[PDB]
Amino acid sequence: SMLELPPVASLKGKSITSAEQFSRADIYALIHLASAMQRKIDAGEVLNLLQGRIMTPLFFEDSSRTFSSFCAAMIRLGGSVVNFKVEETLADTIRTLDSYSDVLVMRHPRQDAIEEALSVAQHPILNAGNGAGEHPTQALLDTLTIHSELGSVDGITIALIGDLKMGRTVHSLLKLLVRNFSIKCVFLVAPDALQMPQDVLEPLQHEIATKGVIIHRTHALTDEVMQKSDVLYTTRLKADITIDAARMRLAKEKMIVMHPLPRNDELSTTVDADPRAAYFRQMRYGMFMRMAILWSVLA
Amino acid sequence: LELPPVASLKGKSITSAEQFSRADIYALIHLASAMQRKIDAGEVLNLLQGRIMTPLFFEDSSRTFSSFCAAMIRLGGSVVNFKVEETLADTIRTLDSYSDVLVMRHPRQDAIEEALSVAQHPILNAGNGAGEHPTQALLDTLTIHSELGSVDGITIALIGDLKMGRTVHSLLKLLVRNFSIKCVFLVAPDALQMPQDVLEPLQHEIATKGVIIHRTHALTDEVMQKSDVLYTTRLQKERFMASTSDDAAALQSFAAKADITIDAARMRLAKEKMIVMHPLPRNDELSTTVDADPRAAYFRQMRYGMFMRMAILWSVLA
Amino acid sequence: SMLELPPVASLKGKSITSAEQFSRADIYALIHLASAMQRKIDAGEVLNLLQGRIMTPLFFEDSSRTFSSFCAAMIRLGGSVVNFKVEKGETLADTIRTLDSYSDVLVMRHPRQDAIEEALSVAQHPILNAGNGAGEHPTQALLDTLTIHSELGSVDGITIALIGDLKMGRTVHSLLKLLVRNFSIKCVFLVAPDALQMPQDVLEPLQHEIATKGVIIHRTHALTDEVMQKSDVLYTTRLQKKADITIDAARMRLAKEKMIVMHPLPRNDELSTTVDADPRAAYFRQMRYGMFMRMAILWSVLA
Ligand SMILES: N[C@@H](CC(=O)O)C(=O)O
Repeated sequence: SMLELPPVASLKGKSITSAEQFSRADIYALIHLASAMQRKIDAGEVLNLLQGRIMTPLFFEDSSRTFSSFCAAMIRLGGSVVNFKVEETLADTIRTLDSYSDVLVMRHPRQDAIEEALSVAQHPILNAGNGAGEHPTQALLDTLTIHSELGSVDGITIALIGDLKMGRTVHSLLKLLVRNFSIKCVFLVAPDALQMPQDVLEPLQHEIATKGVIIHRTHALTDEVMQKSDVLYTTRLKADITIDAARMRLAKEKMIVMHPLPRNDELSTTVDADPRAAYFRQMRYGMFMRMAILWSVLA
Repeated sequence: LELPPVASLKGKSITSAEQFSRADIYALIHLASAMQRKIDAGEVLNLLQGRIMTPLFFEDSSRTFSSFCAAMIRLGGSVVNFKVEETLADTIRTLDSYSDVLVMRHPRQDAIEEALSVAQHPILNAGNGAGEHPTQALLDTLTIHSELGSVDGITIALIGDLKMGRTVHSLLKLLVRNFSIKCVFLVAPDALQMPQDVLEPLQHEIATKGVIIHRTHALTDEVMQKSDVLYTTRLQKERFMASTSDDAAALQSFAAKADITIDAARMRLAKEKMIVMHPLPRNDELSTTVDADPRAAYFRQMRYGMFMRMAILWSVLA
Repeated sequence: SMLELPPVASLKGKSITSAEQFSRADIYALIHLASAMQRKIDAGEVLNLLQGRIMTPLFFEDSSRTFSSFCAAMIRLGGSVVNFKVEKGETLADTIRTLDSYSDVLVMRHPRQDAIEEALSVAQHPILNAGNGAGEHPTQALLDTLTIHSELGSVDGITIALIGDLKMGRTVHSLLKLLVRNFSIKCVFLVAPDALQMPQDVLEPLQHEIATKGVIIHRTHALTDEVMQKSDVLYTTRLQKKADITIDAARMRLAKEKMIVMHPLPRNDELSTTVDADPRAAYFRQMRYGMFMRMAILWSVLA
């Protein structure tokens, strides 16, 4: 194609650990790069941008969808993957990975493992999940999905639904959206015990007030949440937060249902055939955003 | 090119020996052989650069997935691993988001049809319970062709656990439907005999082509003297609930109710021009004493397997 | 290119099972090839030397470090890896024949010492021994020697301590053989209790080399001041899996200014993290030298 693939220069050589490290301009640059990669790959073009570069996982907890998304992205850039399964100190493991790798993709059940990893690593680390902390590449792919499906991120009303306390995806997404866009409204839908934590909401208070972002907490998918949301973004944790075909009769015509996956019965299979079910297409947007990120980091 | 893809396989899932015609089988054979000549001469092929194969192995066999991996790599393709360690449909959709071809192995026989109804890219059935193993039948037939020269006219013994042997299920279908086989010996204890749901759909073609079918429970002198191909198999213990008395009887019958071991002594009765085959892996049914015999084709079979898998992958994805 | 990256011709098509199979010339040829590989990879050059060739690991015991090192090395030569995992009653020989039907090279690690010889009797393609019980680890010995050469500038004339479980340690078995057979080693310290000492079946065959080059060998139970003061290389290993063998910042005050501490890894408390910031701590650099030595080996085997 006549499209080019300029890497996002601000990401060069950088570790990706938080949604906080991206500007609005970084995000759009990554969206447009991901979209151009999508067009080339879908036309059958073979990219050889990262020939001879190695990605290695550091997955102290398992996620085949995550791991495989990253490997596929690296491979479609012409890069290669070396496996390193854990089942020795984290520091020694990291130094070992650094001896042969160009980029590390780390997932860890401890939230602070990223900081320790960063202090010894010589190559960029991409955070693929640090306990209940963040999942910054998921936030970026989630935002690509919103943009590609609805045409706009500014002005949206989004429901964040499920285990908001322990959901690292909703943490990164709220941060990324509120910091960089003019979000109209965020419904935070969860049982009181699993509400969105204060250590996510407080740093955002200034931006929320300045931009006039409306935050409403509920413990249920009310008819209001269903009638006003452009995006229903749901996660694993009962009948009052479930999205099924019956509940979808209240939804706008123009909206999407998203879910980072895996799901349980908070997202019924009765929704899967609805055009508005975006949660499978989300994963494909995932591959392309990850391609954009990797190329930008390693260019 | 030297390597024209088999046009009828373009974009299609490979699930049963029944989907292939005689012409398809010969086109794949000649493509596999052409690939073998190029690979053995040291040529690098770049036909599937940028394409991804991924597993969907719900019973595992790093053994079988690795043979498909090697084929993909020798076509210039790439591999992404997926560990099943969530619904079957959601898993498929996940692999579909990033892959070009899925290679699926599953303990349930009906999981393939479920997969097919949600999958967007081709699925290669690498084994569905005691159902089928279609690519094994293709590579087996390539082996017969390359080693003996002709498939029509052969006398073939299918030996061992024919009840649970997905290999012999696929192979019997592929041979009877597409070739004129002289005689099939079904050599097994009664408890592990070839199932009715394989034999009955083939009854019309068996009759119409005048294929001789004989059941035995032993490698008798007649079987040893007449067979061009002795195709033997492992007892599928994984398919048997050891604790139940039915399954313990089926288990025991392999040694207790049949005389079916191939060793060097038994091979003194074989023809000069024949081959011994086994899909592998094996246990004691096929003695290591046979391995030195020039008629022992079961290692060469795996090499033919690589090239047949390359022929199939290139044809599916071209 | 035969100018920049000439393969070591002696290794063409050959399985690598023991440190004993290499000459001094082979080792320097591998060292110079490994350094040239390093220069190109570090400058960002992409190698296409082994495009279309397949390395298959066959690891009957785990080692993410040894496994990933070989995989990285194959990939950086442009080669490919088939990710076979061990874990129906299939034998070792049949597993080997299976991998052999589609591979160009096998990399085998196994808890039984004799498994390598059984594999070699059936394999048609070269097998690289990545560790055979308490026998040998020949590619570790090679990368260890590259590490010494590169860090200190010379292998001839060094004083080296081999520390830890010398009885069961496959890395120290291969290293001692490779060094004494092919270099004029000044002095070897074998630092271990008698129960875990260097085996007699490693020392006895080196008798001729020890006499002919006048190599000094002393046993100690502990890491004495003398060992610390005279050693150019301190090569340590896990004592189990730790009485008076620990290297820490305090012990290092006794070391020469110019020397290196090495460890094939993983480590327990025999090598304190307090040493990690020292310029003499070469045990992380050692792993990177490993990749490049494995590149020189793979290229030489398969060219
Ligand atoms: N490997 C073949 C035969 C066997 O396992 O015995 C199969 O997967 O069906």
